[PDB]
Amino acid sequence: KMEELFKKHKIVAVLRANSVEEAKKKALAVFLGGVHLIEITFTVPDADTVIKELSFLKEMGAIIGAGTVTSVEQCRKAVESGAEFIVSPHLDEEISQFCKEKGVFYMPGVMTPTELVKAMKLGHTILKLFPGEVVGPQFVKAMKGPFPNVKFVPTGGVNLDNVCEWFKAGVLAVGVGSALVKGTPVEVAEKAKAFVEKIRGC
Amino acid sequence: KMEELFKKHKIVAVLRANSVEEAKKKALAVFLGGVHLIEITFTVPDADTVIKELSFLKEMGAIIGAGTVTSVEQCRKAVESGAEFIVSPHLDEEISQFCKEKGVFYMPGVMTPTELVKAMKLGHTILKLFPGEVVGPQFVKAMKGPFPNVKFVPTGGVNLDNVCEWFKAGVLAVGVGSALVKGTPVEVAEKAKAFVEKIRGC
Amino acid sequence: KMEELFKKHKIVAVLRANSVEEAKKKALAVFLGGVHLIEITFTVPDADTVIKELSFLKEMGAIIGAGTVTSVEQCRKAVESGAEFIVSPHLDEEISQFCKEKGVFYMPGVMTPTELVKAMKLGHTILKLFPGEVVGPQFVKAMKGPFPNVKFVPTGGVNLDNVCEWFKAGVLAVGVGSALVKGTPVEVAEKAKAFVEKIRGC
Amino acid sequence: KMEELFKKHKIVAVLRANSVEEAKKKALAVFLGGVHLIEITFTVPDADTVIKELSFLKEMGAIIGAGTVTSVEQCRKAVESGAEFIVSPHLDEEISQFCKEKGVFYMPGVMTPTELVKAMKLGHTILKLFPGEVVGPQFVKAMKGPFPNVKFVPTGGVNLDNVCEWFKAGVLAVGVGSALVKGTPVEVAEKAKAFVEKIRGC
Repeated sequence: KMEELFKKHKIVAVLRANSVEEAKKKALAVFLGGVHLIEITFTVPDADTVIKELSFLKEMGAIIGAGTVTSVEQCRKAVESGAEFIVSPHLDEEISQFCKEKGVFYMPGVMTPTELVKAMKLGHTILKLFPGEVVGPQFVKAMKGPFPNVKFVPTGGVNLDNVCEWFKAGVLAVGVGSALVKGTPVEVAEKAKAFVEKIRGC
Repeated sequence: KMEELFKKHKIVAVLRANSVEEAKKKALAVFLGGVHLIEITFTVPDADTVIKELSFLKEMGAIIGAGTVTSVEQCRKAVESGAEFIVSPHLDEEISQFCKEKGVFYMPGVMTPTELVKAMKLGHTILKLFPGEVVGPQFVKAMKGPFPNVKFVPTGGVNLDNVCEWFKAGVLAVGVGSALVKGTPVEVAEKAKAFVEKIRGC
Repeated sequence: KMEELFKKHKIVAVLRANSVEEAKKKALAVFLGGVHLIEITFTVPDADTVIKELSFLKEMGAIIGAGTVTSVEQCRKAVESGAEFIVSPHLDEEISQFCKEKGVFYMPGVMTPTELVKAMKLGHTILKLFPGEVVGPQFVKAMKGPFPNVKFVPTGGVNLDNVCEWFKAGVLAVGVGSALVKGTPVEVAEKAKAFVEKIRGC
Repeated sequence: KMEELFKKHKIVAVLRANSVEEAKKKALAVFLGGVHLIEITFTVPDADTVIKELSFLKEMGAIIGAGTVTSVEQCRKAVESGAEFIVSPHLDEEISQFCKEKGVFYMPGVMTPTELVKAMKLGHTILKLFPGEVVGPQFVKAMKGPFPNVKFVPTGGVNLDNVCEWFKAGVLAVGVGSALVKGTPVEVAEKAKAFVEKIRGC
């Protein structure tokens, strides 16, 4: 199901913000603009509370998860507050195990073939590729040779000009942060619309 | 307090929509764009439910009321569901009385000097002027002579080109429907921003 | 049935005249030119007699009513003489009640949202909008928002150049006086033809 | 007699002012410039006193009345202080009744056919049309059809450029406020002269 949602929606908003209020307003902006997968990063103050207060959007079909999860303690709080998926920038064995026992989808970040293989050995085949702006579509195309059955969701630098190249390389979905989320609510809702159209357009 | 909120915010979104979902999305759009006074009209299907489901926005400082209230039964449902103010297109003695006993702010609509005077005799000095596009700023300026202490909130045709003329005529706030609310969520949030700036700009 | 006739014919001749003879000749002119709904106003001398003497045109499918009805005494005479519908420039509670008991269609005139609402509370949803030249199509479009289920028949200034705008605004039918009825019998019969064609043409 | 005075003089100065002294000086200015019908509005501070202190001008043929009368208490004070006629912006049943018992001419304001008819049912055939700038000569011409025996005295926006159009539409007299009364005493006396000449000129 987690796989199937990424496949269908193709875009996850990676939401960094300086306050609970800003984070909630941007999550609403993004949703109102057609982005259903919303990742509340743990760099948001009280990211816990934000996920809990957005829980009602689930009734409107939003899928609210947590990102920048770097300890099992953070993972527990996110899940306790209703996170439907966990994302980290790195591969965390302890978070992998906790999410396995808890029955919650975890997408670890990876940057190398060795990291990729370790993640596969922990049962993962959908991987966050981070930072995408460093490793690029080139990396995604290179992995298709030896690891035809791994799929990536790049985060980092994905924007309006390159989103289609990423999909050409073979990515499953993209995670979009500052290109989507930075600005005012109005600007964010609008940029949300543009990304959906640009993605549909390819 | 009701007076003071109109005075401070200067704009009320008059929200007509074909569904609960559309109405809620537009109310969020408008709020995200800086409009704090939100009038859910009773032409919205299940307008009751929409007001109740937006009740949480009150915690973010939104002021949610009901419009197009044409019977005391509708008035009761709106108040029961958390409406902070009641608006009608016409002057309704029965709704006036109910709102007086219930202690809820009622803004009846008026179009003539005789209607105005009847409303004043029922204790009202803040009046909806409807339809504003028929009677215009001219009407507001004409009323200043004989009725210096009446203040109007015009609804009907208020838009980006004429909003400043209305404020020049002496209105207390404006109620904006289709110029603000029509379109998609993204377009509405954006038009919301434009109205706030244009109003500040005068 | 009354609703359905307005809907089908779309035009009511509002017949003012200085004599019984002039009124009858103009009603025949109009009918001969394709206008089936004929409103004999009570400003016609012996308007009573005119309605009675046109009673035979009912056998040819004419629908003869009375207009400018301002008292229940006038209403009684019109109904007694065979009026199939009653029209007034204003909203009259006493005429509303009499027509309700008598089982005759009454179309009160209204000019404001408050008047409109009072008429609805008296059971009316088809309203004469008068004077149309003051309030315009703009008023009809403005009412669609809050009162989607009210339909108007404007009287006042409707002519060959604006009849289609009125229908664009959402009116149910139009009442046409001087643009149709003024002139000689021959000119009236001809103008009747032009209005039917112009209305069909939109 | 009240009718006959309006008919003869054709213009009533509608006098708004910020003080007793300003109001008296403007009433003298206007009279000195040929305007015999003077309406002291109740928005003038101590409008009561102004009417009483102008009582002597009655000996010079001035006709001093009261305007912007909105309660029976105000009506009583005006009559007690020598008002020869009462004007209101709206139709007031309570003021109608009081003026009927007291034997003083009352001219209610009306804006719609329904208001007009109610006023006629209360015994009035000379009506203030207010606000004239909203409803225009068009409204006066429209009323001639159904209500040939009603006569209007428009107040609101009447000026040097449009006064003759109003008389062309069929008005009985005009009520002129700011176009006549605003400015200094000298300017007012002069504008008074211009209106009389312009009216005579049509």
